[PDB]
This record gives sequence, structure tokens and C-alpha cells, in this order.
Amino acid sequence: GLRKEALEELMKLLNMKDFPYRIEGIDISHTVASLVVFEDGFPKKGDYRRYKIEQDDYESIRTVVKRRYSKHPLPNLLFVDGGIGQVNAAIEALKEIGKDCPVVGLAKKEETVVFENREIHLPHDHPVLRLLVQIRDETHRFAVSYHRESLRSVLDNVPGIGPIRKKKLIEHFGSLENIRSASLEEIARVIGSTEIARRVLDIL
Repeated sequence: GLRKEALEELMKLLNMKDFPYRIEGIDISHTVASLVVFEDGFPKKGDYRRYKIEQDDYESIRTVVKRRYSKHPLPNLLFVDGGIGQVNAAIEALKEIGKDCPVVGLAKKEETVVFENREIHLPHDHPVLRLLVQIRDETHRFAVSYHRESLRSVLDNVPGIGPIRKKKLIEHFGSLENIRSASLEEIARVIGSTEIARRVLDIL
């Protein structure tokens, strides 16, 4: 949750014409773009989106930015992860579609904000620096849920079960953590056998 006065401070620091009421943040992971949304500093999780890019994070940002803003309104401010390059990719993409929107990021150099090809140094606890870091970390927190394979690989070691019942137990339980802390009686019901459910708990 971003402080509203820190939003005002970001506006002043960057000389923006408009208050950053809506901010969107983008991360590239290896390719998926993860897009997050803050509205008046509140994360709007129902507005988050993920983009698959078939194919250079530079190029991935450029692609995602053109794709998204050809269908959606511009935010008041766009934050991109990775530093100068990814900010430049976003800007280039915006030009190519004839759109106008401030883009900010964080250089790989410590305590450095990237804005309009300028680098602004801010001390560690400066509220604008803290705010930007909050945004970046939220992009990352969202990205790590594109991985919430382990249960599958391990259940491969369980003899005499087969591809059908495997996907049942993956569907009902989803993870190794849930299947392991489940009772014998429940697992039996998902697959139709105490003897196999016993073997599953035994082996896991």
C-alpha cells in the first residue's frame, strides 16, 4: 500500500503534470510479463495481468507495452523493472504507438531513479525511493506466483498408479505440502484405493 503523500512527493520530484493516481508496474521473467496496478496507492489485484511473449527483455517490454496500450488506457505513470534499458524499451514502444505517458524505473546503480533518461540520486529512506521499491517488489511478488511440477516429478517415483490418477491427485491437492498433510482416508477417496493411498503417503 503506497502512501498518498509519497504519491504527491513522486509527482513533485519528477515534475509530473498529473498526480500518479494510477500506476502500473511491469516485470519480465524467463517469457512472461507480469503487470501490477496501484490505484490511489492501493494494489488492485483483480486488475493484475500476465502476458506470454513468444520469441532480450528490451524486446519483451517493447512488445508487451505496445500490446497492452493498444487495448487499455494509459496509467498516470508506468514503472518498469530492470533498469535503464527496460525504461527505454517502454518509452520506445510508447512512441511507436503515438502515446504519451511518463515512465520511471530504478537503475542497477544503488539509490538511483531513472526518469526521462535522467538519473536522480535519492537517499535510502527517501519516501519516493521507498515508494518505487514497494512497486518493484510487488511486481516480483506477483511474478513468483507464476510458479504456485514438483508434485508431478516426485509422483513419478510412485509405482502402479498411472497418468490418470496422477492428475486427479495433482488437481485435488495441487502440491506436495497438501498431499503430505492429508489423512489416509481422504487420499483413498480421490483415487479409489486405501492400498494405493497408503503407498503414496509411504513414498512421499
